Amino acid sequence: SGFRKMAFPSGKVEGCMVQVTCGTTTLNGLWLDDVVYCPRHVICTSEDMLNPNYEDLLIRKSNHNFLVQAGNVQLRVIGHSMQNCVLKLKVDTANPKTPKYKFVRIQPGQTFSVLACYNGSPSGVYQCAMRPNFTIKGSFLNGSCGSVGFNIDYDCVSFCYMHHMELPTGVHAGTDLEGNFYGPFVDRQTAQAAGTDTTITVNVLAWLYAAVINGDRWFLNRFTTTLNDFNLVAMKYNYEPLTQDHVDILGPLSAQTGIAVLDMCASLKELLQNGMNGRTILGSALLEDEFTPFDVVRQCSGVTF
Amino acid sequence: SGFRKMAFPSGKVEGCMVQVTCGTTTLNGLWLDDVVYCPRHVICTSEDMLNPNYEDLLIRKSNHNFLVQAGNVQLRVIGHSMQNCVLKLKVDTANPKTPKYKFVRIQPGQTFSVLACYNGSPSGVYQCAMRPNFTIKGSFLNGSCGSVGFNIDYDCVSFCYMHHMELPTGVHAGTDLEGNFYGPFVDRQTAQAAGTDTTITVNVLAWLYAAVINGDRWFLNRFTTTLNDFNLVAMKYNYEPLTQDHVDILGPLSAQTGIAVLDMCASLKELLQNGMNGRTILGSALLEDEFTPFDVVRQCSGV
Ligand SMILES: *[C@@](O)(CO)[C@H](C[C@@H]1CCNC1=O)NC(=O)[C@H](CC(C)C)NC(=O)c1cc2c(OC)cccc2[nH]1
Ligand SMILES: *[C@@](O)(CO)[C@H](C[C@@H]1CCNC1=O)NC(=O)[C@H](CC(C)C)NC(=O)c1cc2c(OC)cccc2[nH]1
Repeated sequence: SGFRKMAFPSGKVEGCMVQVTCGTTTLNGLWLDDVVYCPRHVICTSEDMLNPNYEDLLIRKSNHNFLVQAGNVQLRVIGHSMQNCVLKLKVDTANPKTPKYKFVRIQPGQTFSVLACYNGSPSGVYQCAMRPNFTIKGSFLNGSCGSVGFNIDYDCVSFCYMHHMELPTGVHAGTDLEGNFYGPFVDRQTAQAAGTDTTITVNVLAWLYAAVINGDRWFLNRFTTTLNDFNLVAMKYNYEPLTQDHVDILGPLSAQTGIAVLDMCASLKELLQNGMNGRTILGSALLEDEFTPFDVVRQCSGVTF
Repeated sequence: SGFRKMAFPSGKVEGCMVQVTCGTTTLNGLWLDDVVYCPRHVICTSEDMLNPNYEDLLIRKSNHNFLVQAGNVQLRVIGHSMQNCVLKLKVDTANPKTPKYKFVRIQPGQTFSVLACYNGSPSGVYQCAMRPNFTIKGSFLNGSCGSVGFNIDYDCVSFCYMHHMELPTGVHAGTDLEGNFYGPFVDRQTAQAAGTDTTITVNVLAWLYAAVINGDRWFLNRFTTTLNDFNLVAMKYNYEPLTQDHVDILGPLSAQTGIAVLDMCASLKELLQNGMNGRTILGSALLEDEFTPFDVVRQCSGV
């Protein structure tokens, strides 16, 4: 028993982290097969990052201008190309520790493990959830760019995040492994503000299913609702609307408890309108929204990779 | 910026996790050099676990009674010994992934990373704290025994915990790598209660400093308190006493924020007496006590 924020075992990703340096600018890169992926602003000087023209700045660079190191061992760069905001550097060595992997673009509310790295050395791992405003409430210091977020199913690692930016509010923004930013942010040295955030409804519902599984079910009422009616009410409380995919991924938890998805939506709707009334759920008076239905099943069922 | 429950990278430990089976009892083992460490109750049947005379059950076991599997390869046990509640299985093959390691016993209030495993396969990693009553609030299911907790310094893994049991209240208990339990627990199949838990005061203060470093200051106040007057109120709320060593350890966080430790103590006193209302600190509605001063320093230095 017990419910904690659980990250994936990071060994498969640790063996792929390297350091990329251009001049004095250094950050982290991801070494898969014979290609190293990293943020493209590594080619920028400190003054360049204010208003960079990555097309013009990359024209002046050659393969021999890139320092890629696995620890202290240099990997000779034999080719370079740019894809959106990520740099792809071909190296002369195929990473023997390359795991079965895939590049995926996650949705808001989806969670992933972040392997915080500095100078190509992994330092920590923790769970993050993509907020509806396309930010993540992470923990990043100087030199953390290049750090990746990932999910692991069976023996396959699904990379979904590469770190780029810290907003003035202390939250963080990045791209997928194809260089496309999550949200409307750009890789420039400017103060960028994110939209107003909302609560991840599908994850709150998953957290309620988790409580029911553990015998905590006072909040179950005899009401039901339509998906459209619930979505309209939920937005009034700064809650995200549910998609068809959200209803589907809640299927297993619904079948395990015998509580239909729309019935639990009606239960959640009551909690939003009348409040919690001095009671708690799973020991907390706050509704938790950073546990996905998979996170609840994976933790309540001990799945392995 | 930002502050999160952060664990060490588990790669160095993943390369040491194996599966140990004896009869129909299966759990996790830790493979270091040519030795496999696992909880000794693996030699017990379901009926043996009720009242096990481990010295008796062990002498009746043979090397071939232990099935050790490392991935898809079976390791041959060429020797077996017992150190307290930890079984030591000597194998004929040395683990090539064995990192630089040490076995240490953690103190209450200290944190460590847990690599939860099932059937010898790593499943998840998270950070725990050794509660003053020598329990931990983890996430363990059936088959989690054998899972270890650890810290990493440079390239050295310091193993400090191996999981054994879950109390009726939902918290968990285990031993160090020498087989000695943390707390007054025994590896028998009985419902066991822990001592009254207290709050790790030095950790709460460090976490309040992390909140100030990240822009949370609503709980601060202009008042100050003496160390003894703070401890009087703290003990009243089942908080652990704050020593001068704790005050010294919080020094770096005090210098970075410019808030004296005894000033933060006055803030915590007000929080304990008045509560938090509906407000939150670092997204939490409760006072967090599982972050050590060094945990805060590592994440908020230079911010
Ligand atoms: C990477 O390590 C850079 O390689 C670094 C990561 C942040 C540093 C501190 N914590 C982090 O997560 N990223 C940056 O410094 C980026 C560089 C961009 C992508 C070119 N810049 C920011 O994150 C940034 C710039 C500014 C700013 O300007 C002016 C004003 C306010 C906030 C801000 N954040
Ligand atoms: C191991 O996986 C067993 O190898 C298991 C880990 C717990 C299982 C559930 N969640 C866990 O962390 N440990 C146990 O099952 C141990 C067995 C040995 C002999 C210590 N037992 C318990 O944890 C346990 C037994 C009892 C009990 O009896 C009667 C009554 C109430 C609680 C309880 N916990």
